[PDB]
Amino acid sequence: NIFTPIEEALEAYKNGEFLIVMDDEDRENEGDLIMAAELITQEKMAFLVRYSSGYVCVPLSEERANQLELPPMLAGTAYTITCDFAEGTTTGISAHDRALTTRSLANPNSKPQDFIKPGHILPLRAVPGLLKKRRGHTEAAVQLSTLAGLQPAGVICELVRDEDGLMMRLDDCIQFGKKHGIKIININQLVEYISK
Amino acid sequence: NIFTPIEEALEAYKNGEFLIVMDDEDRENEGDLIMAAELITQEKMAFLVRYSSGYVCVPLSEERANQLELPPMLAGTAYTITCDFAEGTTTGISAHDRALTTRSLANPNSKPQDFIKPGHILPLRAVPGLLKKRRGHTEAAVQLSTLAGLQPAGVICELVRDEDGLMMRLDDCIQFGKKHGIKIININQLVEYISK
Repeated sequence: NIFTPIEEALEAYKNGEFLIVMDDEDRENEGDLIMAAELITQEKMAFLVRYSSGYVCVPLSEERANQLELPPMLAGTAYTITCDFAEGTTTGISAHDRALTTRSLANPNSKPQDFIKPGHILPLRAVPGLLKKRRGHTEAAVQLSTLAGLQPAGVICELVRDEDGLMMRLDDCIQFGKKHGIKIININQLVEYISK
Repeated sequence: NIFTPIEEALEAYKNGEFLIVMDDEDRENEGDLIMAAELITQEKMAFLVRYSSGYVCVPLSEERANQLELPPMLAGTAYTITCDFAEGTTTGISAHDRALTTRSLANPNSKPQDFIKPGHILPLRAVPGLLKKRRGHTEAAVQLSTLAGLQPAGVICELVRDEDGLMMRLDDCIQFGKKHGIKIININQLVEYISK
């Protein structure tokens, strides 16, 4: 009565909707908004920023980050050097620009030279094996995209309360989901699905 | 009747108030919130994140950044490797943690090993000579703190509209300033003060 069945959630994700993702069923878990990187529009990015910490990250597989030449920032942490898609952006931080950069990181035709580093988007490297190897939200994002038949790339950010800036716990996430019509799932629930 | 005189603005800044900073008087400029890094509280950081892009940066002098061992992210906005103050933080992204990290970057007693890298705060390296060398908002932040007799460190973020996520131009900044009782100034105005 709280979490959406994985198959229904994947269809929403495939259709470009956000999903509120918790670690498991615990009431104290803090929720993050996650959606397909290739489908995030200017409006959807504006929505993500409006209700989150604004530290917008783009989970990518290690293989993809390597192809785009996005090495770890230091030669859930595991950050790579930041970046902005060159053509089509100006300040890089605008909703339009961050959305464009995010979609570009997912686009198979994108090339390393297409990006400016540093930038305003924080790509994240998901470990091989995804959720079966590490139950991080980074792995969850790439796992969702993969299950949805999309490019192995997602975009995420922490939900925050407008009243005091505190991260949204389960109760507040449930409220947020009903108000905005966003389905909620948890990683434990997702791991069980992919495992059996 | 729009921009506050620099001396009055400095007193507000000195008292821990935010300042809305524009490049010059042009109505098309986008405004950023800037305040002293050492005075940013949990509440003020929550406020900053609530009305901004959330890509919160912490301008520091190149000399201070070197002392804290925060080298440029890559070897233009001079981003350093990101960081989180270790003791007292958990997720690093919370308003409490980001404010603590920001105050710590300003604290002259802080040491290189006190921070974890990468992190959730984006330090920026202000060029020597500040606004007399480069008119960036980074230099402006450090210049404001210096003129206020505070540590050469500031914290900034871009104001964004709640309706569509577009950055606030002058008109919206004036409305924002009056609604929250925040003074507005511009760089050209500041350079003139420090000159002559």
